Amino acid sequence: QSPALIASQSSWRCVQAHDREGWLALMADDVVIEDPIGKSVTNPDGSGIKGKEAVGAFFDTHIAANRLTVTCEETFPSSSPDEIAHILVLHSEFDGGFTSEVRGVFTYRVNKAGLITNMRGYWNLDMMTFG
Amino acid sequence: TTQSPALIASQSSWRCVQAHDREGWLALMADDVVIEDPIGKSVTNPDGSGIKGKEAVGAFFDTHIAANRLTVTCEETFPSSSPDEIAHILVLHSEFDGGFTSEVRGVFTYRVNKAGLITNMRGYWNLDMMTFG
Repeated sequence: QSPALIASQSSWRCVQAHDREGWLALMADDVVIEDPIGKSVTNPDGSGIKGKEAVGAFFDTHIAANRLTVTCEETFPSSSPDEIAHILVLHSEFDGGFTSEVRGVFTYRVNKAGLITNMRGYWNLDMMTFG
Repeated sequence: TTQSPALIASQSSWRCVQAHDREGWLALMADDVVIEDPIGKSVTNPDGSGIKGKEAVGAFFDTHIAANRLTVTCEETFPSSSPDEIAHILVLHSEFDGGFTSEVRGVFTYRVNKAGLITNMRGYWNLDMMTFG
C-alpha cells in the first residue's frame, strides 16, 4: 500500500476513534486542511487551516465534539504514491437518531516521509443531506 | 442559471480537446498553468512535476491530443465551496485503428485564477488503471 493510501485510511480510523494524538501524528508540520475548499464554517477564511496547533483546534471543534464517521465509496490512485483521491461519505450523528451526510471528493497529498501536507474536500452545503 | 468559473473552464476545456482545438484550449489557460495529467511520473508527465506553461502545454496538445480520437465522458461533478475549484469523475476514451480503443476513468481537479483561467488541471489515474478494447 502507498504512503498516500496508508495515510488517508489511518486518518479515517483516527477520526472515528476521536484519537486526537493519533490523528495529529499523521500530519506534516506544514499541513493545510481545506475541508471543504473555499469559504465555509470549517474553512472560515477560504484558504485552509494551516499547522498542527490550528489543526488540533479544528479537530477539537468539529471532530472531537461530533460523532463523525467516514465511509469510503471509491479510491482513485494517481501515478504518484504520495497523492490520492477518494469519493467519501461523511456521517455526523446527532442525539435522537438524527444524522447529516455529505458525499464529496477528498484529495490527500503526503510528503516524502509519508505525512499529510494537504487534505482537500470538494463539497458544499447543497451537497449535505439530513435524516 | 450562471455556472462557476471553474465549471465553465472545465467544460470548455473538454470541448476544445475533443474538437482538437489547440488554440481555444490554450486560451483557457493562465500564463502559469500546470497540467499534471496524471499526477505523478508517467508518459504524459515524464518528470512527475506537470507540464508547465502554455508553450509546453501547446506541445503536449501536439503530441498527445492532436493525434487521437478523444471522447471525454463527465460521469459526475463535485463542486467545492470555492467557485474557482472543482473536481469531476471523467472517462477519457481514445479511438485507434481496427476499432481498437483505450479508456481511463479517474478524478480530475481544476483550479482557476481570479480571471477565470486554468492554473491547474490534475488527474488521478495511472497506466495500470487504463483499459483497452
